[PDB]
Amino acid sequence: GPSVFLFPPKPKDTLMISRTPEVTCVVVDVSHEDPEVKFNWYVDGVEVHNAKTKPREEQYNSTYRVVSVLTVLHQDWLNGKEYKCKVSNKALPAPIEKTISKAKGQPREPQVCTLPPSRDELTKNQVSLSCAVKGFYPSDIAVEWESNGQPENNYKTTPPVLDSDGSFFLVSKLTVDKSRWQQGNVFSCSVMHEALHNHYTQKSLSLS
Amino acid sequence: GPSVFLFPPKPKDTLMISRTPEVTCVVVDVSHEDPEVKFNWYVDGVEVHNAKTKPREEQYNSTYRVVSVLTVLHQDWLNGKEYKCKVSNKALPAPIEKTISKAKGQPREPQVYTLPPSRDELTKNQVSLWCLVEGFYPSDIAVEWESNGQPENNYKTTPPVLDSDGSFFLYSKLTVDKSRWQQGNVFSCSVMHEALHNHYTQKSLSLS
Ligand SMILES: *[C@@H]1O[C@H](CO[C@@H]2O[C@@H](C)[C@@H](O)[C@@H](O)[C@@H]2O)[C@@H](O[C@@H]2O[C@H](CO)[C@@H](O[C@@H]3O[C@H](CO[C@H]4O[C@H](CO)[C@@H](O)[C@H](O)[C@@H]4O[C@@H]4O[C@H](CO)[C@@H](O[C@@H]5O[C@H](CO)[C@H](O)[C@H](O)[C@H]5O)[C@H](O)[C@H]4NC(C)=O)[C@@H](O)[C@H](O[C@H]4O[C@H](CO)[C@@H](O)[C@H](O)[C@@H]4O)[C@@H]3O)[C@H](O)[C@H]2NC(C)=O)[C@H](O)[C@H]1NC(C)=O
Ligand SMILES: *[C@@H]1O[C@H](CO[C@@H]2O[C@@H](C)[C@@H](O)[C@@H](O)[C@@H]2O)[C@@H](O[C@@H]2O[C@H](CO)[C@@H](O[C@@H]3O[C@H](CO[C@H]4O[C@H](CO)[C@@H](O)[C@H](O)[C@@H]4O[C@@H]4O[C@H](CO)[C@@H](O[C@@H]5O[C@H](CO)[C@H](O)[C@H](O)[C@H]5O)[C@H](O)[C@H]4NC(C)=O)[C@@H](O)[C@H](O[C@H]4O[C@H](CO)[C@@H](O)[C@H](O)[C@@H]4O)[C@@H]3O)[C@H](O)[C@H]2NC(C)=O)[C@H](O)[C@H]1NC(C)=O
Repeated sequence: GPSVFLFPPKPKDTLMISRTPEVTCVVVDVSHEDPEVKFNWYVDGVEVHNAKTKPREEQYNSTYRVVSVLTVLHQDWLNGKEYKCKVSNKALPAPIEKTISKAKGQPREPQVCTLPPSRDELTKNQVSLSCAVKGFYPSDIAVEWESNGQPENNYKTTPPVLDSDGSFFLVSKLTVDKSRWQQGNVFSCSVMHEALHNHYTQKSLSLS
Repeated sequence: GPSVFLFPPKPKDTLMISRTPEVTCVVVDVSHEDPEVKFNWYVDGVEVHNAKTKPREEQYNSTYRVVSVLTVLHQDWLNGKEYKCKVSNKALPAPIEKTISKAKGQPREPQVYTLPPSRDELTKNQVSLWCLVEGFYPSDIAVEWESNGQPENNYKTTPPVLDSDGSFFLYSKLTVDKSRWQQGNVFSCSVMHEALHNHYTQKSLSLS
């Protein structure tokens, strides 16, 4: 029988009005037999009609894969609406239903703090700048660095970590050339989270 | 039939000579029809005979659980020797063999940096002290906080994060009363890792 995998939007997509959050319903192991696949979509049990389904695509294992994509309204996802994908196929005993929704829990607003390099590390070639984000809930969050109007990619961010008070924290470490910090370039940590005003805050850091 | 799980020593136990590192071989789903389990232990393929096996213990699913514990020599573990557990049971077609050893790879020394709280934060009643540990390999590590020789264990530490040069980093966040910080008490981050001199370093942090 076919199997169904239901995927959520990316957090950043739900937090920025100009992005396009989508829920993706993927069906695999569709037979030659019985290649017809029907999608029904429901939001809080109410059927919706505007999903965009793709033609089936045969895989190297001689089975078909078919994807239906539902664009969601940012505020619907953030308000906890439940998205159900129902998949019908003649080779199935009964239609398969999957339902997905945003992580639950009372939201808590992240506090964001930039931390300059240790004075030990000024003799290293590069320095590490630190963006600590603490006290947030739920754990879905996006953290990004930039400078002079361009993204700075040479960073890594820890997973969210459950703190003692039940909130999450993480740290993002941006590595830059020392000269470039000496220089006095300003670096900025952008944080996107449902519990922030405008779902966005930025903190900047430069040599003092 | 039964399942076997093989667990390494704690990092701290392998790194401090006074402590006692053990490898633990756990057998679950030992049924009453076949309750007798044989453990054969090997170090680099050579059988050793000093493991201690402890009385089988009856779980709430009525099945059993038998545990053998092998004491390891610190330098054997650190030099990459392989520890093999072989579990023999009547119910089992052939004995199950599990092998474990230290995480492989060329060691790299942790760089340890303490970062004071952000000024932003001085308005709460608690402050966050950070201990940034970067550039280390393998990921086995222990990170602890103390003040005046005593454990401060009101802290949380991120998991190791694979960094863009293939080494690891993490942060440990210690939360303390603002008063303790304001009054100048000294706090210390201690790190234990195989690539450190004496497997140990400490870095302290205080207000001017
Ligand atoms: C026949 O072949 C098919 C097709 O496979 C391909 O072709 C074959 C011939 C080989 O060449 C394969 O190597 C090829 O890939 C096989 O189909 C596979 O079946 C698996 C089940 O049997 C299924 O496993 C499940 O995978 C889930 C994760 O899927 C993610 O991540 C993987 C990488 O790990 C990636 O390959 C998948 O495509 C999928 O990727 C995500 O897709 C979603 C939807 O597009 C993305 O979300 C969207 O992203 C956009 C932006 O891009 C936007 O934000 C939207 O808002 C958002 O919705 C998402 O970004 C992608 N992520 C990544 C990282 O890429 C697992 O979660 C799942 O686990 C669950 O179930 C397990 C049991 O099955 C449990 O153990 C577990 O606990 C979980 O509950 C499964 O592991 C494969 O995904 C599926 N492959 C594809 C391509 O569909 C088929 O199996 C095979 N049949 C036979 C008989 O051999
Ligand atoms: C009947 O019941 C038993 C017992 O069930 C428990 O008790 C009952 C009363 C209920 O409460 C249950 O809910 C309880 O679980 C069932 O036994 C279980 O079988 C599972 C297999 O089906 C097995 O899953 C595997 O777990 C591995 C990790 O186990 C860790 O962590 C869990 C907690 O997350 C813990 O339950 C285990 O005890 C074990 O804990 C470690 O123990 C070692 C050994 O002592 C510790 O290491 C030693 O510690 C000492 C100090 O204590 C000292 O430091 C030594 O130096 C050191 O050696 C270690 O500290 C403990 N770690 C932690 C984190 O606690 C997984 O890794 C494994 O995954 C692997 O396989 C997967 C696929 O199978 C893969 O995804 C993956 O990649 C891995 O390869 C499995 O998931 C359960 O552990 C096991 N539970 C116990 C207690 O043994 C039994 O199955 C059930 N029967 C039936 C029919 O259901």
